[PDB]
Amino acid sequence: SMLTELIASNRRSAAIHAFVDTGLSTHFKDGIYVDISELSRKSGVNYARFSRLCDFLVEMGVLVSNDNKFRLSDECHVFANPESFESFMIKLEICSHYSNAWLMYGKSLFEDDGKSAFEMAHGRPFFEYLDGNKFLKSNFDALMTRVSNLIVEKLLGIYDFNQHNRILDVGGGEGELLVRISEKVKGKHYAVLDRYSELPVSDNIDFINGNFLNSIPSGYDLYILKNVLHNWSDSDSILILENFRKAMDKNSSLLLINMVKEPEFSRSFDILMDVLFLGKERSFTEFEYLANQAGLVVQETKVIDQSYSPYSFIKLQIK
Amino acid sequence: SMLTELIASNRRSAAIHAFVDTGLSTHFKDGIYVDISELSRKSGVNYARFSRLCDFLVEMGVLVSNDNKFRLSDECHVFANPESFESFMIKLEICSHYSNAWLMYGKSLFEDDGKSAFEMAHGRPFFEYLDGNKFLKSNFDALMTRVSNLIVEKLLGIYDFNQHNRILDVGGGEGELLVRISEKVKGKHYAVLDRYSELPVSDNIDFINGNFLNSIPSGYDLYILKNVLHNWSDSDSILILENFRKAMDKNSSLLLINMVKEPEFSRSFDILMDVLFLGKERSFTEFEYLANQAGLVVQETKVIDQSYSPYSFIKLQIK
Ligand SMILES: C[S@@+](CC[C@H](N)C(=O)[O-])C[C@H]1O[C@@H](n2cnc3c(N)ncnc32)[C@H](O)[C@@H]1O
Ligand SMILES: C[S@@+](CC[C@H](N)C(=O)[O-])C[C@H]1O[C@@H](n2cnc3c(N)ncnc32)[C@H](O)[C@@H]1O
Ligand SMILES: N[C@@H](Cc1c[nH]c2ccccc12)C(=O)O
Ligand SMILES: N[C@@H](Cc1c[nH]c2ccccc12)C(=O)O
Repeated sequence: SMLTELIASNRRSAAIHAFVDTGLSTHFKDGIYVDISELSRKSGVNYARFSRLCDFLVEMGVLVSNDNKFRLSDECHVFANPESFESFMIKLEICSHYSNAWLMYGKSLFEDDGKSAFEMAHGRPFFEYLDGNKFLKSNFDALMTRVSNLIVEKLLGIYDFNQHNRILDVGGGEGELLVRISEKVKGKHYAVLDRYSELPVSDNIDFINGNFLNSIPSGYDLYILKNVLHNWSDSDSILILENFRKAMDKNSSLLLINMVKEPEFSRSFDILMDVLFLGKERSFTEFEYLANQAGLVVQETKVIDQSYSPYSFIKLQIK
Repeated sequence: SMLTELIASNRRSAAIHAFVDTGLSTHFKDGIYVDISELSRKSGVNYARFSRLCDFLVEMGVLVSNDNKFRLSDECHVFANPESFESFMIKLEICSHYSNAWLMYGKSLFEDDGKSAFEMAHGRPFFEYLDGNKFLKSNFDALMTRVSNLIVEKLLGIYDFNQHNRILDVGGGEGELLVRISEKVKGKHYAVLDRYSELPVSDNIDFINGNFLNSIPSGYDLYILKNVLHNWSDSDSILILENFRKAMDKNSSLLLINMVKEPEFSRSFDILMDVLFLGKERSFTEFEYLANQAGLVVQETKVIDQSYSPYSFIKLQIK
């Protein structure tokens, strides 16, 4: 049935997870065909029961069946690499923490005390909780690192980075975006601001233990705020963009990079942001209103298309 | 993307759950259009955040948008009734117990000690665990009751129940199948065998605390075994069908009713049975092999089509 298989959408995600989180997917490297009997003999996985999983994976378009054997489909080759963006996504998407956060979502919709479904389940807000959970931080930081590495080429092409001298990435995670830009744009001072208990070390990168709710450091002519604002309310978004204006002179520029609400794409991400952060996706026109209210003006607007989502590149300067 | 939204299949199930498990869905009774503002004022649910859920529900085909208002779609009217089969399915499908069972699935595929993913997560096999968990038993028993009520009309039509006098439903749950057949087929002795700590009471129904692994009671000319065999291994399936042969004379008949492996339908159910029970779905030809090995013969075979799954009606008699 249409409705019964919709109610059983969860089974698709769980099947994928069982395949990759075990590391069975890593046996399907370079698009080669795997004999399940030989894999069972090699890995010690149960032939009969794993064969039934492989049949369900073929139905979902993840595996391709031929000569009583299975290979990963062309689009799903990424699952063969455990450090692929898709591999991290599935390990994070379906974990006890996310599931338990989703299970409070219903109850969260009736509370007005600004407590996220995640916080109701786990006792602290997302980032605060990740400070005490290694599994959850590494996989989150690793995921954001991978999506960062993927977008670099498309940024460097559309915008002139050569013009600036002092660049700060605000909430830049492990700093991967700048470390990639530092390789293709040379002889410039690079700084990454994020919440650190222990500073990341790197060759000529300036890692700052900071708080963008309190203040942004002045003395940079380029600022970047990538995939941050969707983790925050409209009010706290204006607070961060205000803290930018206070730190910037008329020469200085801010690159607001973020996933954007395109009507033709799915709202599933918008709901996850509500569950994890009490966040939300926003249209370009909504991002501008927050900037205008904070006293920043839009100089240049570019839409970037990525595998998983469309992005909004917005060049901001003080009014 | 095709792969990223596949990895995020879980979000569809969770969104549905948040809508129904809260009982918000019950405000969409008789296909009427709901004003989210009025619902927020009435129920106390957050307008902004619930409106974003309603937009995602429209995308999934659960809600229909008109005049800045939402009604349940025709196929999803069932969600308005909290005692509908679909409402119970979603409450059971996505719960901590099922999610935690799914999270052991990967690790379960490497163990050979006959421990289900559910058992690895929860410490006992499914039915054994339900003895100590009210939430999980009621919702399970209620779900099986509803699917029982739905199939009655189609059974009574295809098979002559009027010919028999003493009928036993083996593993009949709350007994709902026979209680419905007792209303349309009259003046016959009705017995229901299942695992009971406290016997269900009912007007002229004979509830037996039994164990179909040990033995079936003799002295019945009709036996029914509906939706049981998919919760068990091939070996334990033969044991149950053997226990039938031992209890039956040449006059006696067994109705093996069960969901069947049709190649054109999804394998998601087959994987859930592996996770919950170390069970599996089987083709008619596979069900016959288990019966033939147990020393039973097929007299009459009927395929029944139901909303959620195709069924296999198999009339068995001793060889
Ligand atoms: C959605 S992630 C984006 C990371 C990075 N832009 C990327 O895409 O690789 C948001 C980041 O903001 C950081 N963050 C959260 N609260 C912060 C705060 N108050 N001050 C500074 N950084 C914060 C988190 O640690 C996280 O690395
Ligand atoms: C999948 S449910 C089917 C219930 C019922 N046929 C229906 O569809 O409404 C299987 C039933 O078998 C029962 N059961 C499990 N193990 C049993 C055993 N050893 N002896 C008897 N009944 C058992 C369970 O309690 C459960 O009610
Ligand atoms: N990164 C995934 C979704 C996701 C999972 N966990 C997250 C945490 C933060 C932001 C996004 C996510 C996507 O692109 O769809
Ligand atoms: N009854 C649901 C699936 C389901 C959920 N929990 C179960 C327990 C036992 C058997 C089936 C189920 C269906 O028809 O798809």
